[PDB]
Amino acid sequence: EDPQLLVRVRGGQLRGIRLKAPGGPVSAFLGIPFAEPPVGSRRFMPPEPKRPWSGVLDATTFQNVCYQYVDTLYPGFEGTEMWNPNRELSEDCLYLNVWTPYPRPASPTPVLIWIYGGGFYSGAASLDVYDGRFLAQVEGAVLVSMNYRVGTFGFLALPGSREAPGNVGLLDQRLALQWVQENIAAFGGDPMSVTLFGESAGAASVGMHILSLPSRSLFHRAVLQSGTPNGPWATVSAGEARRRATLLARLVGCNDTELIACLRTRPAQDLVDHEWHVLPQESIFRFSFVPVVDGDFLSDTPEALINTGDFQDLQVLVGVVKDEGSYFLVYGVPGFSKDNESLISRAQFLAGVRIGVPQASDLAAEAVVLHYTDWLHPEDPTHLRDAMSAVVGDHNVVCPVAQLAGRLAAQGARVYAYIFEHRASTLTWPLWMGVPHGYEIEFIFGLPLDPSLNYTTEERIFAQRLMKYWTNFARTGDPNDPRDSKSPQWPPYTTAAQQYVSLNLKPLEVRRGLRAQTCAFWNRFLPKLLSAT
Amino acid sequence: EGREDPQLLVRVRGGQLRGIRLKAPGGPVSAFLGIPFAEPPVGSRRFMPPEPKRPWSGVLDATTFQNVCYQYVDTLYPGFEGTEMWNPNRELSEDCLYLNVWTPYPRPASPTPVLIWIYGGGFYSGAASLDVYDGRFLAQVEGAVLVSMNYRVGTFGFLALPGSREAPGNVGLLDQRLALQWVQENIAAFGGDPMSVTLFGESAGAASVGMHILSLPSRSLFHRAVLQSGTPNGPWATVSAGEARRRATLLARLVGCNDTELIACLRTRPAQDLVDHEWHVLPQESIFRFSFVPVVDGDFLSDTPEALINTGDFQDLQVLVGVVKDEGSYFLVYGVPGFSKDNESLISRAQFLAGVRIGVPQASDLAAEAVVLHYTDWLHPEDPTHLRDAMSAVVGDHNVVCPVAQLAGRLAAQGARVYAYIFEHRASTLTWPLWMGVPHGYEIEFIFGLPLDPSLNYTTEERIFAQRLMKYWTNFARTGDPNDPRDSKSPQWPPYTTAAQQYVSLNLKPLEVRRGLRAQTCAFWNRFLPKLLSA
Ligand SMILES: *[C@@H]1O[C@H](CO)[C@@H](O)[C@H](O)[C@H]1NC(C)=O
Ligand SMILES: *[C@@H]1O[C@H](CO)[C@@H](O)[C@H](O)[C@H]1NC(C)=O
Ligand SMILES: *[C@@H]1O[C@H](CO)[C@@H](O)[C@H](O)[C@H]1NC(C)=O
Repeated sequence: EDPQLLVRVRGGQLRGIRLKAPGGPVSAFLGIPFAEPPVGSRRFMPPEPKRPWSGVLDATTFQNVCYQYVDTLYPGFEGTEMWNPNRELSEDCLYLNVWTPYPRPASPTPVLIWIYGGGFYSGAASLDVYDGRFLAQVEGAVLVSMNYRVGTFGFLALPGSREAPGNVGLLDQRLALQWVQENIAAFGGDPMSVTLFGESAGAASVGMHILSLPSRSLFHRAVLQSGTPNGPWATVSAGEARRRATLLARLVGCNDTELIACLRTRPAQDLVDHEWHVLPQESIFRFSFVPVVDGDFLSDTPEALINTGDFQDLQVLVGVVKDEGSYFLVYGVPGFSKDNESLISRAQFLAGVRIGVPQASDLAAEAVVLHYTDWLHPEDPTHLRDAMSAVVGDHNVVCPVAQLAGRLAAQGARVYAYIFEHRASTLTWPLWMGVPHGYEIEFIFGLPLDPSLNYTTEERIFAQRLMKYWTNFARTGDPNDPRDSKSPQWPPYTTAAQQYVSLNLKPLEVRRGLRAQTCAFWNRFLPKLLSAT
Repeated sequence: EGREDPQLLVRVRGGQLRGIRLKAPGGPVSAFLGIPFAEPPVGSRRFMPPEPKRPWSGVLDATTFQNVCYQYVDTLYPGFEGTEMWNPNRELSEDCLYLNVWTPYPRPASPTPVLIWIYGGGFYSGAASLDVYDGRFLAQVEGAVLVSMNYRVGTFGFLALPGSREAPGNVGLLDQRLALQWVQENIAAFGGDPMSVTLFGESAGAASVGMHILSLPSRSLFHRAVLQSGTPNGPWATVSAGEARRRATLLARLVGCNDTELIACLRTRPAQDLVDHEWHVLPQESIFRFSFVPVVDGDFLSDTPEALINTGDFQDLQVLVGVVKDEGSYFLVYGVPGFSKDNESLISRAQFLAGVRIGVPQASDLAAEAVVLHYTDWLHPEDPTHLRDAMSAVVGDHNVVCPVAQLAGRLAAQGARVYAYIFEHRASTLTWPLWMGVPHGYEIEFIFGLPLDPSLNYTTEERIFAQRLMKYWTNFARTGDPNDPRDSKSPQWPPYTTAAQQYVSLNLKPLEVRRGLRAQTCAFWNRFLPKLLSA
């Protein structure tokens, strides 16, 4: 028995496994339960703390993936499959993972907590691109990731009800955060230095923890990659949630109590079968069961909360990739496919816009088309295709991020912002998709450091830079290297100068204004136009 | 006659004329100035269509400019050349329907292409006798025959009670039309070719040229057209019948006045009383808006200019159109607070929003917001230099650049041959401040060739530049193409098309071809704004 691999937590004893990273061993404790399985009558309910166990719990392997829809658009294609569950599906899924240096840190070490994305309907902490061994080995970090309930299981809500209050998937995350506070010291983690980071719906989750008081004592700094709590997809009102839940119940053949009781009799796959059928419009970048503005977890809309919050003791790193919108086009916009160059017509552009901005009035959709049309080349299919991608990325990610960065900075937060512009040499999606949503993650987690993965040498060097910025940020709230002169420094994002940096193979370059003109259209004009209808 | 110069005696349909020999830098020219082309539109003829001048006896002296049509006189900056050069330079009178002819001396032996100038001035001012419209240089250097006419402006030319017999509207345009008919009948007496007539005008004169293109009875009176910084479409050049009726009747009230009775009472009023109140009838505080302009009467204009350029067939037409680099700037000192010729006019964000309401006076609150959001620099939203230049651009784009873009595109799509330009050289002799850039109206002195006059103090390069522009304009008049055939070396001026949207820059450097005339911004003005203000 390796003493490094044996740990006592409040619930009892755990046995981890020694893993191999390129530069040395790491200790991994995988599949640690942090909650009572949310099964049977506990479906849709807030999580409860895991009961203590006897003997030594085996934590040498990843646990089950929370029950979820599985992407089958391109069967066996690497680009889709790498996001799909890589362990058995189960509602019994509330487990977390810890990687630490081997031997375990002599002094309390900064902790990073990862929260996966996947539209709040999918994802798992066990995916290869979330492998924490590189950050632990190279940077001596303690890295944590948890599973949380997705889809109906995590976010179906009859607001006001006792038994389906909503946001229970965010409560799972929070319970894992509490677990880190109470237990991470046993692994050598420093509970007084905890940084949340996440991507897409994971980033929106992080933002929701920033905006919800009981979460605030559980972390100190946050990183939001390609996602925000504000914006068009990350939340629904109480009314729309109630509507969606009642429709789903109707669809599976199901007095909130009676309705929820009947939903609890249904096999998991029956719920998943109908989950996509409750969206009000044909759309992309829209998800059926997401966090709900409940007046509890979220005391108000994220927009209202970022406008009035006090964020003076907060540091945040936020950013986007160069082509946020591109991969969403192939899941519902006619004319777009991964298997050709997706050269679309003007008609397909206008139709694409109604799907990418499903909430738009005729006039709003016209404003969008006119803004994104290149009037020198109004019919050029290459411009129209790239414009369609920009519409989706700007509306769903870039402009919401620019808005959040500006509000946080105006309200006293220390903010750093980036645009990630390197396309992985190993990417299997076609060239026209550019640097797609999600494809910065492998570099931040340090996967290029594994020779067997076939990244280039420049990519290994680049990944090492990114691991440094992220862990520097975790340690200090500043991604700049504490020692090491030779610039250029990454300056804070401010409302005055709006500075951000490009992350690519070349040295940091500083830019000003994150799509400032176009985001002014989305953030300032669109709302008025929509209200005026 | 007996000892008079034999080259200066000419007969026209109405009688004999005696002209005068003028000195141009390169040699003499013939001028016949103050030729009546209509009965004086005075007394009971005020507000009425012009009647053709009745023959006179003896030799009419045509050696000096005639009266300027009664009009408001600009007094914002007293004694300042920048405003004075546009002011009347002959006596104001309702008896003002006269035209002017310059020709080579001695007169051309074979029929020469004719250029006809129609001045601007917002349809409320202007005169064919201003120094900047002097035809002697074009006549002398290019051998052109040049005509310019006075037409009624303000209430006298444009006050309308649509449907009445006594004040049908558009009579200033009918004054112009009558001058064009006069050219058809008489210009051959001067060596001019009635089968080659090119209209050109600036601002309201350009809008006028546009209206002759759109009005069938004018179409037989000219062959080609040049529109400088103005268009018949757009927000200022026409009013609906309803709005014209409303303005005429408010004006009648203001001066103490059944259409027949109202109009008869207006006819008893002193010309100057009409002028003193004309500005009081605009529906909002504004700039680049004028009280009495062409009206959509269903007669001269059978429909709005926008509809007529949308559905017209313009296959037999060649058109040259363009704009100066800073159309909007000088309009800002006549009514946007924060703006002045005498300082840098750095304004605040608040003054920008207020200026937008004045510059787009028809805008709803949301439309105004769209304009502000579009023109704001979101990296420097409060920067006074950017706000100042953005205010200028709002005014220039809304009133001139985008209406021109819309016109060029429609004309081309519908068969016309179109050439487009942007004029970018600021006269070295300009008295307006630098921040105004290359302001509205300041290409004119170059087209007419004033820099050839040594006493005007233009630079040598400006002299050469002026000669190039005279050439482009006269080549265009002669053949419908600004390019010189006997010179394939010089860069070519390609036609404007919907596909490529080419236009050229006019400056001291050789022609440079550019693409898209403020294409993104003009899509906002021409496609989106209309939909936004309906909603
Ligand atoms: C690319 O593939 C899609 C899906 O089959 C097809 O509809 C489209 O026509 C192809 N390319 C284009 C944009 O024509
Ligand atoms: C320029 O002059 C005008 C009128 O005198 C004035 O309103 C404006 O404030 C001045 N601008 C500045 C900044 O001096
Ligand atoms: C031209 O230059 C001369 C020499 O200084 C000057 O006396 C004259 O006033 C100038 N003319 C004009 C129109 O400015």
